[PDB]
Amino acid sequence: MKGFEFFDVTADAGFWAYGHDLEEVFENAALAMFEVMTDTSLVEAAEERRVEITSEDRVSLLYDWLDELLFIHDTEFILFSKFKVKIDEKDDGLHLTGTAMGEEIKEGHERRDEVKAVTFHMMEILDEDGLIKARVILDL
Repeated sequence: MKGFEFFDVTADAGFWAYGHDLEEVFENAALAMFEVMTDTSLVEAAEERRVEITSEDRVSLLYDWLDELLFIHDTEFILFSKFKVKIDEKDDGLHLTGTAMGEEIKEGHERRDEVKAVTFHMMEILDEDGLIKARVILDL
């Protein structure tokens, strides 16, 4: 039911996300960081944002999906964020569309884990029994 599992790394920390339709794993990846970076369990959704991505290797979509979250995070460091993803196979490549809601940072934001950056932590998507799983490790 969780669909997410994290391992204990020294310096970095990577979480495992599960899918359901490919798009499921990608958006689930963002929750891994947020769930530990803060406590969204309190904020509903005051704002909404959409992101677009172009991939051509599936596995890379994850590497570029979360990395995209890294930049926007500071562009709007918010306590809570919903994850929705859209994957469309282009005339040959791949496209990723994700939505985020709940933007409103407070003076005393709830911080849990501390990540200095995301360095090719794993960003690998493994499929088991037809299910997709993603791996994202974060820098100390």
